[PDB]
Amino acid sequence: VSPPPPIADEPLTVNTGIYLIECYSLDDKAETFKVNAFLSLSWKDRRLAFDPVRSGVRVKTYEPEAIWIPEIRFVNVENARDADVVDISVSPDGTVQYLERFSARVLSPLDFRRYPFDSQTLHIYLIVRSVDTRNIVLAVDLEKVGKNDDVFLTGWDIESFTAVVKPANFALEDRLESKLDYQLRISRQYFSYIPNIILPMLFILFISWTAFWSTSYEANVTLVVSTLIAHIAFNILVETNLPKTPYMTYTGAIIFMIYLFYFVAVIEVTVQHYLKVESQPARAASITRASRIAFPVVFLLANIILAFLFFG
Amino acid sequence: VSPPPPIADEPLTVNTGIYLIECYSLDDKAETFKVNAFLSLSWKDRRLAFDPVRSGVRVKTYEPEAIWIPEIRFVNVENARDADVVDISVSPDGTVQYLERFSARVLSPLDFRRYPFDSQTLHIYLIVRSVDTRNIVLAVDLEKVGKNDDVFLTGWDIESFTAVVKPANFALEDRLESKLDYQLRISRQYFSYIPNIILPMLFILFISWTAFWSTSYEANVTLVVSTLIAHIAFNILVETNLPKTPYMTYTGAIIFMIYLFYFVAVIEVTVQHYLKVESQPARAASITRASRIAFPVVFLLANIILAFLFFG
Amino acid sequence: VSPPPPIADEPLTVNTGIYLIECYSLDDKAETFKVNAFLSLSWKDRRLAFDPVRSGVRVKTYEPEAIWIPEIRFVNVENARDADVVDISVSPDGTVQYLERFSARVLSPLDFRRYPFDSQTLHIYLIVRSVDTRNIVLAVDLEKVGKNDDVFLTGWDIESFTAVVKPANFALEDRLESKLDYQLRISRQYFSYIPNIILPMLFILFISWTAFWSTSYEANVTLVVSTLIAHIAFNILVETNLPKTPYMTYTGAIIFMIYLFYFVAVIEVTVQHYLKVESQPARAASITRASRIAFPVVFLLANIILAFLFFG
Amino acid sequence: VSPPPPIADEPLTVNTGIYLIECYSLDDKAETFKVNAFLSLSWKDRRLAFDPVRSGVRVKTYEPEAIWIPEIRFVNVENARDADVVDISVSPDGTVQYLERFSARVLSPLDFRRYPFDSQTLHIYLIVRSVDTRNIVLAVDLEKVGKNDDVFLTGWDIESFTAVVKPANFALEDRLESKLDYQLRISRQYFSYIPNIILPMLFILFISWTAFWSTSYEANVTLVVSTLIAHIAFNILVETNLPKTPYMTYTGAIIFMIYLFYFVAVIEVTVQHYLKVESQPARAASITRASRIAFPVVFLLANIILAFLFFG
Amino acid sequence: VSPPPPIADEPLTVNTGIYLIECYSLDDKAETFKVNAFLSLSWKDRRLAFDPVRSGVRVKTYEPEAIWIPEIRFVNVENARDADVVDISVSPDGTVQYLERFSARVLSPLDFRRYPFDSQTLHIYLIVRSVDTRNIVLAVDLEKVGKNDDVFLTGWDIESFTAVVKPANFALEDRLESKLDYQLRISRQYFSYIPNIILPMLFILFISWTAFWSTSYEANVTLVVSTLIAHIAFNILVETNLPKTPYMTYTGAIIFMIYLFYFVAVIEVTVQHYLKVESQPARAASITRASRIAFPVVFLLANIILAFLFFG
Repeated sequence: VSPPPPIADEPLTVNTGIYLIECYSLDDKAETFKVNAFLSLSWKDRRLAFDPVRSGVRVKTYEPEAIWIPEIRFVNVENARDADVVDISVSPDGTVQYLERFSARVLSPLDFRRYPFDSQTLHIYLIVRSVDTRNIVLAVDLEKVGKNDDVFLTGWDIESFTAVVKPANFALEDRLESKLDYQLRISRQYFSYIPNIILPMLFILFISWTAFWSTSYEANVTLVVSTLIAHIAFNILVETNLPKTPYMTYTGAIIFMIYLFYFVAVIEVTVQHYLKVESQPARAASITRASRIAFPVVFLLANIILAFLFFG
Repeated sequence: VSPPPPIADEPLTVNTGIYLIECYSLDDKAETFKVNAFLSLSWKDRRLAFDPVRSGVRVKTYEPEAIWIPEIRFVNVENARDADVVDISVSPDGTVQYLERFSARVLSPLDFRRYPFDSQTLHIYLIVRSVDTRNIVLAVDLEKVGKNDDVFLTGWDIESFTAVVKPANFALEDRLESKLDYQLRISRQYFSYIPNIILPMLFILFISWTAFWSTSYEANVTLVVSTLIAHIAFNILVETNLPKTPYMTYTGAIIFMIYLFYFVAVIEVTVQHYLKVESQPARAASITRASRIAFPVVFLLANIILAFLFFG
Repeated sequence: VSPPPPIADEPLTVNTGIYLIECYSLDDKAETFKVNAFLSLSWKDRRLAFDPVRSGVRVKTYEPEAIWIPEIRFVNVENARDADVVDISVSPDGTVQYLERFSARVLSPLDFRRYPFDSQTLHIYLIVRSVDTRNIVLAVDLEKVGKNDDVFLTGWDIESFTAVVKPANFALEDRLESKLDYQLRISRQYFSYIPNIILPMLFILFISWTAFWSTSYEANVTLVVSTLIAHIAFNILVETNLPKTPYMTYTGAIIFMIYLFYFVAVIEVTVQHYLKVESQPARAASITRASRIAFPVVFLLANIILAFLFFG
Repeated sequence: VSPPPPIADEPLTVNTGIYLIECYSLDDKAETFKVNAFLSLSWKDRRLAFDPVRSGVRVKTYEPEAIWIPEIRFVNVENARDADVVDISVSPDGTVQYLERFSARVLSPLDFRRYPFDSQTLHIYLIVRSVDTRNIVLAVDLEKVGKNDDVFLTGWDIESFTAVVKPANFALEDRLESKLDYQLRISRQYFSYIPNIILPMLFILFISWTAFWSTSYEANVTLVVSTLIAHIAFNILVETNLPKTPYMTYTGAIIFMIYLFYFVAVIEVTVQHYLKVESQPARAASITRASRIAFPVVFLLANIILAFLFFG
Repeated sequence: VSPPPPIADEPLTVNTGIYLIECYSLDDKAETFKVNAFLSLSWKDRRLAFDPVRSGVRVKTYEPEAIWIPEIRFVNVENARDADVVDISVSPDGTVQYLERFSARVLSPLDFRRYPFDSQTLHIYLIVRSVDTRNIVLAVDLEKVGKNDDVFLTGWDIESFTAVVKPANFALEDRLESKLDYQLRISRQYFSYIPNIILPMLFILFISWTAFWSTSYEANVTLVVSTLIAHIAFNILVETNLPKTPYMTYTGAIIFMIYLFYFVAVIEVTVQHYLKVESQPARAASITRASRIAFPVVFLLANIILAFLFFG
């Protein structure tokens, strides 16, 4: 088949719409995610009507090798999509309707700062090949684009799914400047993360801090060092689900602060024991009474400062 | 070949039946599972008989490129199934029998709350393409649908395998409203999970609780903190088989409760030691006698409350 | 080409033989294993001789698209095998010889109870398609079936490789009842498992038991709890190679027994310390003298009972 | 189609240009990396003009099966690239422009010494097949080669992207000596590595060193050995992201030095305790006062020597 | 096309040569390795010259579908190789030159005893299909076979790359007895393994042995048991890179010996404490003085015996 011939130099407008079905496999190390969805195409096909007789008002059904199907390519994909044509129904007026299912892998960038309370935005880009009959300009219709409201992407909630028109902005472009940008906004559910991670760390830190009400040097050493070992083990456990991040993060800053606090506690215990051995009990008592109030207040202030710095 | 022509506007009814062979690879992180099974198709083929002579009562054998094979697509799959035609035998009356083997990947949602005692339900959806001769409506026959009763899906037991008819409920539909829903019910075998997980945790918790019959502060500290380290290590071991779950779970609630109990035990030991140092032995003795009864009763009540909350 | 026409209603007998080459990748979580082997086919081809002249006694060489190659399908495979025809030589008498190499994935069930001393049996099923000329019945010849005696499946030893005839036993069958069952028996080499796993656990348990010859409560607590931590760490190390098993196992029973023994030892130490504090040294001495003989004998008896229960 | 015939024995010069789009999946164990990019081809096509009429100054659009597309193969790839032709536009003058998108896997060597502060250089090699019309020599144009400046390769920064001409230097070559070498320079961002790895190790080492201000043998033993256990656990945590390296590395040297320092500290503590037991307190006091200054200075000098050795 | 006809019953000799390019992905669990290399073919093609005119001394260039390309199959591969023809140049004399690039997966057996100082030998087998014109016998030429001397297989060094002729030795053979065996010898670089594994284990063992110069039972117990825990953790760390080996190994024997030494040290400490409690200090002093010399000498002798046993 051949593309429709021009009529009055009117640009060929193709209305594109993506209907989401399933979103899954949000890989973080590879920064990829697999998507399975539909695709709706509807282009003007005047001067090439298919039996427009009023007595033949029945919807015309055709095959892929019957008329010119426009060629649309995805930019940020690893390979060509698996096209699965479902139905091709065209009204006798001339408007063609096309539906298919595809499952491709999309390359989109992900930022994991503000990890426990982050929001992501996925992008899908579409490019239509040029033709020798008349330039084709992509248009977005708000009726076909949408989602089934049953996306099984666990751990995230979908806020919106829109599409706009943007220039190609490619150094190798010649005439194509009508790419499409589909934006999907998701938000992470952070309810379980608090009891899963934050509270046990605070409990271990408080258990370590309980050494300021004691005097036995051996008991204090055992408490502090064993709590440090427990903290290291819990960090090893936490690192299993956390993705590899080659930049600073809120959780990493918190962990570093906890390490610093453990070091300061060790120093304080050593100083207290040294003073007690050197037989200056008044200074040791004053230091150990001051630390009980000094540590929690400084910890809270540092946490507030870090939260303000990382969340505006 | 071409689809059979209409006769008296009677809708073409296709009887579909899936015969399970092997179910395996129940991936939880991807929320997928691979299935290998048969597929039986039988559609009315009147006015296109194949030598209906009584002397030719022998069963007719044909090839895939001999007659019109109906096109059936799966909705919740990553890609097209691997069709492997086994036999195509049609009686001289006109009824056609079709059998094939396929191995596709199915996308079905899985809930892991009530994890150790959960029950899952897998869904498979079928859609038949429309044709220009007469609308095709899917029908389910109870004879062909079934299982070999030798499914090697370890860790689960199959209760039933039924199929019903449901509307398409798609925003892009035009006339298709005859999707099929195959429901597979499975139940997890929880016998080994008790000795594998629950009992060692209780043993470690009781070992930690054995510190209420002692008076040595160093011994109590060693017991409690080392049992905390052992609990963390056992949690790390348990997390290997548990799937990633971005929501609350019964096991997670139990683990959080155990952490809270460890923290409370540390606080109680510290208070007892502080009282003994401050030379008020009566209060310390009363507290340490009360705790022996207080801890197990509160633990049992909390476990009962959690079980009632998570299991209706 | 076309299948040979019938002569005197004699069923077409096809002699099948599988020659193993390489067996590898015995996946346990997926319960699969990849096999690379040969395949020998020899069927009667009378009335379709290929130059049976005595002066042309030279062996005839043909291509896959020269004569009718029988179609054989594997039942317990994920997808169609990769057929690689090596040679097709047919004698002038009429007997055809066919050889090819394939590498498919086989789905076979594996039982891991009696794990360290278990024996497995792999099954491969073959089905021949029916034809419209004369029913084909599969036959097994003992000359072509065999192995190269150089199977590189490490950790296992091959005992036998036989094949028998069994009914199809399928609910969807029509006339096919001549499936083939190839049985491969393997045995696990358990020599290294003893020094790799069993002996260190016994050493740690004995180190824990060395606390019955001491009196220091702090030393006994340290010994027992630190040995418990070491046991947990060693269990974590062991779990790396052990496959996921959703049912009871000999090793799991042994580990549970070890946990129970640790708990009993903790209870005994606590009771001894409580008696010593309450100033009844005779009873404590009697208990600590009795335990030294009680623990090893009970451990040995329990191990004997478990071995008898799990090994008939 | 056929390649253009020669005119005046002038070698056919093909201008090649690669436009990067996405670089990702820098696998270290396999020493591979996947690249998705464009490819620009422009070759002289005189004597085969495509309607050079001035009134037909419109850009000519063709298909892959319209003219001779030069064949270019990649040397260091696992398999053939996935060619995805985007547009083929040729001016009426005779110059042809070709654009396509490919996603292949490149085999390039990676050196991980100087790991935290290393710089890598990736290579891509191109070879053009010989033809029977006239020898083809590859040329590099500086306009088409480039990058989109939006490479999402996290953890690295791109410095330059150039290309040069080099001899084939193959033992099997006959006449081809015009391979192309595309060099991509990247640098690792080392900011987060310092707080993620280096500082906690120093904190643990200092905590271990705090035992020189004490006299309790049990407390010193507990401190040193528990810090050794914590160091081993932290090394286990660090090894998760570090790639497998079968040669010496800066981090490995640092870890070995830390182990040696722990051993020396254990020896010093044992010697001090032995002297105190043997009742020579002056020597023990002198040794424990000297060690406080000896250890940090030696550690700093050793670190400086290692840094100078590994960084010129 | 058709194979060349026979001339004087002279066997067709094909000179084969493999030129290595990249060797990588030496998987140990699967016992496989991927290889990317060239392949040179040169067979006698007399009586089918391609314009042998002296004025046409120019090298003839052809396509794969121009002449008979001999069929060569690999025996120990999972699937057919990815053939990528580079150039087909034939001199007017009659000798044909063929070059291509392939990337297949090879199944070769690997022995990991003597692991840290082992040497491997990889094998590649080639089989040529028989033809009905004249028997083909494979020959090896020493000029085309070779390597680029730039193999990026890290951790190994290539010593030689030769090829010989061997009989097929297959039970299903008919006339083919001319298989080719390509042997690749590699040696592991063991420099980094010593500081990465061996020395920390010796340091931990010596730290454990430092308990023979002390008398505090609690300190000795803490030292020995905590060093045992550290040894278990280090073994867990080591097991990450070590491949799964279902047979005895030098490293496994060393680890078992270390466990036995830890057990003996625990027994000695317990005996010394029991004697001191029973008030026989002379015997305890004699035992603890003897052990200091007994342990290192026995350890060295056992290591020497193990090395002699495992290395001839």
